[PDB]
Amino acid sequence: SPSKAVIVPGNGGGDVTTHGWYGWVKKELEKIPGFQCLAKNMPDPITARESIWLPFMETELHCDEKTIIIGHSSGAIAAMRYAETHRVYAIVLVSAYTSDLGDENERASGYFTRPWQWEKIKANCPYIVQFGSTDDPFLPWKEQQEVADRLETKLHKFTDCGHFQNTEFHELITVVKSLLKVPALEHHHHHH
Repeated sequence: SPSKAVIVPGNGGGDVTTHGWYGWVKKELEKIPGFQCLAKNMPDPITARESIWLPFMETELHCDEKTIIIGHSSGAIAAMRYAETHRVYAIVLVSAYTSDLGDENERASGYFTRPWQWEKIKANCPYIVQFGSTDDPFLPWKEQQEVADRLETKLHKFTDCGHFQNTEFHELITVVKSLLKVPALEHHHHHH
């Protein structure tokens, strides 16, 4: 049973409470009786180092087996790596990808220095939902598709949402509410 949602933003100095759609979503989720939504500015906001973000997610955002982690861009990457070694109720990935995109700041994060442990993630997180747009100026659809295929995510594919940098996100609320009802699990494939 999920007790809270935690928002892990993409990299950048923007204050999480007033940048992008994080704040609006947090307020909408807080309208749900008995629910909570945590969103805090991340340590090392620019480079989003894995060695910094994951420990923060564990002790400061208290990401556990009763948490729905909503990760955006770098935050989606962080949630995926987090799920390789931690059990989580669900992860909602917004604008996920798989490589450093040949970008030095992405490489500096340390998230892409080795292959993705897809099966471990799939085993540690029963519900993986994904939002992605084919017109994302930052990411090649191929990589968003790779995440969808390897994690067998429930994909919400759009064509005009870019990198999801608007201020409201109703569809995300609908997803979180569906997760709170604990939907029936779909037939997936787990391997060694």
